Amino acid sequence: HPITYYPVDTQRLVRSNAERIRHKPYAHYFNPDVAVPEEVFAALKAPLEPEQVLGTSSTELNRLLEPGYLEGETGYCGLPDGAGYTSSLVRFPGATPEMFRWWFWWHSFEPERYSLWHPWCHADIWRTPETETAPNTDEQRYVGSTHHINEYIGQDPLDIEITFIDPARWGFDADGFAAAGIGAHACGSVLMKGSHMRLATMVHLARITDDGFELRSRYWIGERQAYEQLVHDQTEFNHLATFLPDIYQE
Amino acid sequence: VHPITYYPVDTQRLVRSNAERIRHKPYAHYFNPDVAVPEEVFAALKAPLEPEQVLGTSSTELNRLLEPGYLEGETGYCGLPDGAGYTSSLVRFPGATPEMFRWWFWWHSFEPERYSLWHPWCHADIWRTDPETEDEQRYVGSTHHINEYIGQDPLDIEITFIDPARWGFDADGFAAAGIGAHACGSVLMKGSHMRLATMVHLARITDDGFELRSRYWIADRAEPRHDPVAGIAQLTTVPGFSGERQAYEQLVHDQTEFNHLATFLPDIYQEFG
Amino acid sequence: VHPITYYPVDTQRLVRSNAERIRHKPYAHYFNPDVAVPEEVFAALKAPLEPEQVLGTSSTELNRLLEPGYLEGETGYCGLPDGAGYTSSLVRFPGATPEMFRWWFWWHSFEPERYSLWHPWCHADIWRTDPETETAPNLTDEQRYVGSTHHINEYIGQDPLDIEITFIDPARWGFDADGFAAAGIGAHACGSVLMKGSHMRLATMVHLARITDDGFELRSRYWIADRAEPRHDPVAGIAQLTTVPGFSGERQAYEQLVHDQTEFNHLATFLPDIYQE
Amino acid sequence: VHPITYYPVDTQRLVRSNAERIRHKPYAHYFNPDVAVPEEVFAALKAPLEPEQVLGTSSTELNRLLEPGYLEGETGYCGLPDGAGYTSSLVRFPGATPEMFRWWFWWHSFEPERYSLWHPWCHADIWRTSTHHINEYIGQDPLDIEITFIDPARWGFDADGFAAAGIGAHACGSVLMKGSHMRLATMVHLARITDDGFELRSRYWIADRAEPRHDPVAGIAQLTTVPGFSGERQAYEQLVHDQTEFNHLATFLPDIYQE
Ligand SMILES: CC(=O)c1c(O)cc(O)cc1O
Repeated sequence: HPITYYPVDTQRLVRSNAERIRHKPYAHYFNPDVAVPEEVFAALKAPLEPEQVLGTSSTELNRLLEPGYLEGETGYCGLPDGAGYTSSLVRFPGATPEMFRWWFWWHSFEPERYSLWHPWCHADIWRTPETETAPNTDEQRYVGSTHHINEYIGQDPLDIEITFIDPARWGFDADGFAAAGIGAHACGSVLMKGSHMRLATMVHLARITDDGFELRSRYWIGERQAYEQLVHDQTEFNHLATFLPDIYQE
Repeated sequence: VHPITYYPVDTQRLVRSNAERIRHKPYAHYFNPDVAVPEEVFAALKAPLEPEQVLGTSSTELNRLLEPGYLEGETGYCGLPDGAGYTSSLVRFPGATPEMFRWWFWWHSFEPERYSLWHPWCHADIWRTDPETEDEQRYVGSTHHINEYIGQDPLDIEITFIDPARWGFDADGFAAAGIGAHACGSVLMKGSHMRLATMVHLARITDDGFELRSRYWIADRAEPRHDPVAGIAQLTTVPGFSGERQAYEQLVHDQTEFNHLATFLPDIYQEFG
Repeated sequence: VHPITYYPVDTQRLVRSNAERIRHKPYAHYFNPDVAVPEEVFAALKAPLEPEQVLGTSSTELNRLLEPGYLEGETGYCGLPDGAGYTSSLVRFPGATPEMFRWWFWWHSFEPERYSLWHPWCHADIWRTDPETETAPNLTDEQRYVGSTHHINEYIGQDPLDIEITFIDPARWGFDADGFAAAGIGAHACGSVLMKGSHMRLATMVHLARITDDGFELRSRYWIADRAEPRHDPVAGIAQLTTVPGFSGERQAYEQLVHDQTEFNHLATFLPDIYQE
Repeated sequence: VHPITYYPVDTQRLVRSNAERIRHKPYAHYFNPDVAVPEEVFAALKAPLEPEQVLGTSSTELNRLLEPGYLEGETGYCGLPDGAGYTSSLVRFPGATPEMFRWWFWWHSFEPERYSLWHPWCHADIWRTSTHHINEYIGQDPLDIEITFIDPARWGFDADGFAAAGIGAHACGSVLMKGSHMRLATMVHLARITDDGFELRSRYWIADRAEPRHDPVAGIAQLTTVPGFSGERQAYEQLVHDQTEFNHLATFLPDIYQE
């Protein structure tokens, strides 16, 4: 189902994104059409129950390594204090997790590449560039790096910084990833520019499936922010799934 | 289910050693110390079986396990007249298949850490003389050399699995009876070779998955369809040994670890089978 | 709460003989074999206390129990350096008053069947040689057990034990007994637990009932197989229990923890009713 | 956090007598001799502030304490030109509120045992007939002092700006010696609201010439005239004293305020 709500400022951004990407060789992947799968619609209408929230203890994070699904794979809710939580499953048919690793460095070296991923919300990305072409591993081209991002989440533009970390630092059983079909990850702290206020802890796990892979994402963020993040994640990662294999191939 | 409320002091140390050494194993996240037993077996924890409810070891008696439905005393324990003991234990495995049980019974035996997943508190060690052997052929005929707690103290035991036909089971009739897996064998004390148990595990297909029906004849006089082993004493001759108490320990032990296994067997089979 | 999942085989017989014996007693309807322990003590059943969490038996250490709030390791067990053991156990008695506890500690002691109410699985027998004390006029609740010796047969583990408990004035051990009321301590049951015959020390035992808004809380301490009664010399001629072949202070302390949590939580379920009746 | 490594010998005796005195008081539970200092002030313990880091006592200077954020030298000590001393001290009170601090500054004053909780080692006596007549150690020797608290505006603080500046409590006073009336300190305690509770920003002008917005008192010499007296040393003693007793109060103020 096509998205029915486009914040006014993103309506401007999609047009300026379209214009500046015109003559890039990956321009033909730029497509504003965004939609969310019928399977997630209920999650758009009702918050998760506190018995569907995953904790951040070593034990709870490693439950994601279990085959099959946990409760509340896709949804959002407010938490104790004004904190927030977001969960989101997105399927990537015809893709492999290696493509997800490659994507998470490749997009980060040009704002126009970043804009492919969410034409409406992605305004700017920068990194402080030798890493793109340094001789010799996909993970080594973004893990341990900081992505400076300017994007819309909801109506609000944000200026944030994401540093990607070895999942082991959070107590993930990294040695168990391969057996569990987890071929990619992207985990990090989301911090505000300047203030360095923590905004979210974020996990993205790419797990091999029969059809390709599936992306399982968790955000520990207020209640509003978690809802915007749910919409954001479903929108941009479903969008990425429509061209990731083709753009990886090319 | 109700959490276990009693953890012998030595096992409290073992569960921590086990947690430590299993770090960085690919199956580490299946290590979970939380153990419990289902409400439906609580009566069996509180009173022994009656003599009438004890299954014998003749071919006729063993083959009653192939009958549809259930027998008297599917779960319980009691002492037997010669100081021996008896344990029966039914454990449900929703979402699993007998194939998974067959797999588990060889796979776990090649690393102590795998063995520890099954009973985090009580399983200390396992080895076999044929590590080359890495479903039935992969554990039947094999001996598992085990160190584990079944009560307060660590035991060194040797479990050799056999073809159930050797004991008079209608092995041909297993398929028709819904028995898709079996693990039957003798449990001997390391060193003395004294018989700790004749042991039967039968996995019967159910609508939800399968159910494990287990029988143990503790400190018995002889392997089924055999003479007692000449020159080796019955375990009941050991001063201070109680077959009744040991049967109770085995009941608690079986219910604890096989219910534990039921909570992750389908998943770990998917990952590693 | 969570139901007990382990019943030693001899106690499975005992609960049945206890049920039979108590029939036609006036208090028979208080007999209930169902036993359970609170979620909050489960961590204590799974790992020992650290040595820093262990209270000593010096007067200064004992009187720490009068401090408001809690100490480290209110519930737990551990082994001690030279074969001895230690048990602490906190049990809540919602809806009860310390007076009921003083009453209970004499009232149960004059009939084995009353004693069986308390731990249906483990309590086999009790006797005292001053039966007159039960009905003597004008005695306080405390006067009816402090100074008395209870001869007890019970399970604290797999096997029956014959023990003798003599209840003392806590002042004898250096407790600021005159300061109990100010500290909200409304009842006590303290004494030495000795083995029948040998008179070896099985435990130095402290039970303090401290007033709460909900009722009271029972704070218990056991120093298992220790060498002397507090403020007293070791008794000449009698070996420490740790000298017995096969005795484990550590294991005994674990049994005492399970035993205390089981029976005092059980007592909490009916103490206010039986006191009322 | 690091335990104090230095206990003057008289205070070793005093923490004991305090321990005995308080035994059967309702609040005896809050008596704890353990005292420590946060890692962050350790630099302040090893070198004096520079002159540029000293706050003055004019209305504009005092009101700089209302400015958001921090000033130069939030924690430290130094000697001043006329032989006087200066102490600044920031102490965090996580879990607490300014109202608790207000409550404390009158509550403690009516029983010597209550005052004892605050600094177990140095606090010996207090009474009233506000003016607090105190016996305590701020150094090696027992001092008989008289602390009288005033309305901040009398020193020229922007009282109407306190709320907007997060200042939920204050305790400003003159500290005088018993008998001689010599001036030991001009003292300011400001409790500023923070995310985790509040922070106490203290300023002392030690052995100073005059109360703010006052002349010196006629016929009474400045304490800097006493033969063996050093404003510099006293300011260091006051820094240690302030960091010790206020970090200590922080460990039990919310609890004791509840009770
Ligand atoms: C009896 C028991 O504890 C047991 C068992 O029934 C099967 C097995 O493969 C290993 C074991 O240690």
